[PDB]
Amino acid sequence: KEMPQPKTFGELKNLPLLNTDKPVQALMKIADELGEIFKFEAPGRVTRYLSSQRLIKEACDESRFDKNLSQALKFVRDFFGDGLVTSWTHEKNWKKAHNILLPSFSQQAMKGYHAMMVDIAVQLVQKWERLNADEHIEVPEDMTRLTLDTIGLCGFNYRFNSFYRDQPHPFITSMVRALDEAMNKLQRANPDDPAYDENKRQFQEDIKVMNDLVDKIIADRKASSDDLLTHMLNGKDPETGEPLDDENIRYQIITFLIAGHETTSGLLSFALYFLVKNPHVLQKAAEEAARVLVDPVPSYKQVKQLKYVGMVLNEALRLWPTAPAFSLYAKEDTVLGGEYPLEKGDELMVLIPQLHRDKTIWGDDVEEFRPERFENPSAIPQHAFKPFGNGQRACIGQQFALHEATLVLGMMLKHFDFEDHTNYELDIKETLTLKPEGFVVKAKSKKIPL
Ligand code: HEM
Ligand SMILES: COc1ccc2nc(SCc3ncc(C)c(OC)c3C)[nH]c2c1
Repeated sequence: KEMPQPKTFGELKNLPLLNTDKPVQALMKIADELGEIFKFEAPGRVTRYLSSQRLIKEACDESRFDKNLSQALKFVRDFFGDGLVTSWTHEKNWKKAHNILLPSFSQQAMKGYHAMMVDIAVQLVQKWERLNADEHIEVPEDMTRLTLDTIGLCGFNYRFNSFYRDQPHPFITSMVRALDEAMNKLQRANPDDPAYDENKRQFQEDIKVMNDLVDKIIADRKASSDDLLTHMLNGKDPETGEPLDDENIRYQIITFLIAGHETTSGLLSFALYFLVKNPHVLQKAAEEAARVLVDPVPSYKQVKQLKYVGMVLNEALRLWPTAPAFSLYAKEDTVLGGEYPLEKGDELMVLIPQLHRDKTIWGDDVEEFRPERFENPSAIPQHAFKPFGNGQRACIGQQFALHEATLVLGMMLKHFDFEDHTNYELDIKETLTLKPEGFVVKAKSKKIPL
């Protein structure tokens, strides 16, 4: 078959279609019009957008396709380096860091992180317990305070103290602006035009703010734990026996500070959004939290018991996966779906929110929020649900994210009743990652002691 392709702009091919603040949402509307696969061309490059489980299940065969750096990831690599997110599977520092840092996500490590996650969660709850009755909550802003602080503490034994700040933390502000710039660069035909000189200076300034904080964290540890930073500094790869060098360490710290909170803030924000928009689901979730979290602070085992909360989080990741794309390349010539021949090196993009709206998998109710879809993972076809990527390049933090989000959402639902007081209209801000923008609620304390 000849694959469909959205509208073109002469020598610019499809590139001007990314001239939007909301490119993933634009691509989804394209996929709506064109179907399970379309070509996307730009000067000097081509990729193919996949949206069906039918095709994506083939793309997830690691014998045929390896992780690719998308254009977006290539631009992020300017500050993520060859850390785990942005390294090719075949670069020595991928498997070496993977082997050295994977012990930081063992169940043993997770049990040990639990107390420090509670420390941040309690801070969130006390903030909300302390608001006057006229006040409201800025949801993605507070979920970023929580999630940044959690990775800072658990990962690095470092306190960002975001709840002691009325503006976002400076690290956040620079992070957002760096991700924004990377996103905006996707549409630039002439990236070296002098009209982009200020963007470039701004980008280098934001990358410096981030690296200055890495330096503080590294200096704090040298002056001072068994955590992610301990493994980075002292850990030895069993295969090669070497430790990470200093350059890679720095890339890994910035990688983990960003990738280990931004998307979890998004998830928590979407989940609360869907709960306030779906009162019967909120009741059921709140019923579980009340039944399970019987102690003044949750235990590790209790968070593991919050099954339905877990399902709410998975359903929120189904509709709005917060890292909404990943990319693959063909390891050899191969044919996709019996219909689309690919050559070695051809690029694919998995459009995750559109995969997760495949009516052949989920049914016709795909836009509805129904956590019960997730009651039994065996009843879901292979590769239908991919918010955490695929295979040996899958998200290393998945359990850390989901434990944190399940603990915090559980406490939220135990401690407060929530009101969508403004009848908020979903507005999804894109910074490569996805988050509701301007989402606000009021929270009425149930007055249960902490
Ligand atoms: C809901 C939250 C999260 C989502 C939706 C998310 C999603 C993803 C996805 C889609 C990938 C694959 C990227 C690709 O194939 O190019 C990825 C990889 C990665 N994630 Fe996550 N993630 C989350 C949370 C976390 C957290 C909390 C951490 C750290 C504690 C983390 C660390 C990483 C790392 C290091 C990789 C690269 C792994 C490798 O290739 O070796 N993520 N994640
Ligand atoms: C058109 O090209 C695009 C557009 C938006 C996109 N958003 C993404 S999200 C890709 C991604 N995945 C995983 C992690 C861990 C990560 O760092 C937090 C990022 C940026 N990729 C895109 C590619």
